[PDB]
Amino acid sequence: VRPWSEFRLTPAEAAAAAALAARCAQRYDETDGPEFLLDAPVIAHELPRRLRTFMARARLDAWPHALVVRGNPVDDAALGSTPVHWRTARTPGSRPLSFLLMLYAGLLGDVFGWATQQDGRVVTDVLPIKGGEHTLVSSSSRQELGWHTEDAFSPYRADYVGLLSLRNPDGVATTLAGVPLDDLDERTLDVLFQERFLIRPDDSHLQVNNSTRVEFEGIAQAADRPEPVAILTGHRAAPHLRVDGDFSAPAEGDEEAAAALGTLRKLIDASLYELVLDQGDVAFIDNRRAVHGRRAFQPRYDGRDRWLKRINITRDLHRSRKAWAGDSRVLG
Ligand SMILES: N=C(N)NCC[C@H](O)[C@H](N)C(=O)O
Ligand SMILES: NC(=[NH2+])NCCC[C@H](N)C(=O)O
Ligand SMILES: [Fe+2]
Repeated sequence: VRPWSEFRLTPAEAAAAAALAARCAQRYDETDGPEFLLDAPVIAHELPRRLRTFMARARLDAWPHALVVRGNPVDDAALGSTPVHWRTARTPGSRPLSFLLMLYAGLLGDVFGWATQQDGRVVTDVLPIKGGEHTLVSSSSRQELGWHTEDAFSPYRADYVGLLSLRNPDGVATTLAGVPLDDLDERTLDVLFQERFLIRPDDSHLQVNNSTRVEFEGIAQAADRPEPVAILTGHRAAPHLRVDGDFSAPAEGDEEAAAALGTLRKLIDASLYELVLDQGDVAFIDNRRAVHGRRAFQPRYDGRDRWLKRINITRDLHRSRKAWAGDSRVLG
């Protein structure tokens, strides 16, 4: 038994999916281009039927923290070395796999990026950056990436975060936890449902973590003057979750809120579990049901470091209309 839902491709299914992604990579200039963004969800209809059935059904299940698809082939020789920075990470060897991620994602929802993260790319990169080992972003290594709701600070945060493992030779675990409903007392639960918490943008939205405009103003506003929000929403018997283990704080001087958040931190720490994304595995983490992070690891810096492609997915792009930054697919 697992807290996520898992699908394993047969070799024939995996080869068919790879061939579809390869054909897309031949026919379109880039994954993030307007043309492929529009076409991917319809092209995805040509993926193996058993996979389409899994994605359609598993998304509607009440319980999973993630949907995990195993068994996509990745040839390290074709892939080439792990890039030294996300800027240079759109390598030809990784290009078909980026298209593949986009196709799988298009079965689940509308993909988007952030003006203030990796130059507004929709398909982004997770890899260790030398000098960045002890940061709070996904290019860390030696310091554990603490558990978080992705883009907790924002009302426009993803419903699902997709991760495709290009390589992970040493088996470094992603971490996950759901709401600790078996342990939260009613009074604590009640407080977590009230708008008594602060949650600021994480460091990935800082200018220092993009390349050499206006959307950074909103990040500054969210950091300097966060509005109180709830941590839990929806059904008390199955809440949705919005929290950042580093950055969540109580509203100013609200000691009851503080106690509830402290209790939540302890209970999530105690229930955190591991999911290892081996080479070729894809996970779609349910960003309303679960927090996620990544274990500490010693980076290699020898060309074979752990490397993921990543994508944000919303069920409804129109929900973020306000934040459409001169187009609907890059937000700020
Ligand atoms: N480290 C914490 N607690 N939160 C922010 C980390 C996020 O995963 C961020 N989007 C990143 O990619 O670095
Ligand atoms: N949304 C679009 N305009 N799609 C068509 C773009 C052309 C692309 N090379 C193709 O194979 O179709
Ligand atoms: Fe994350």
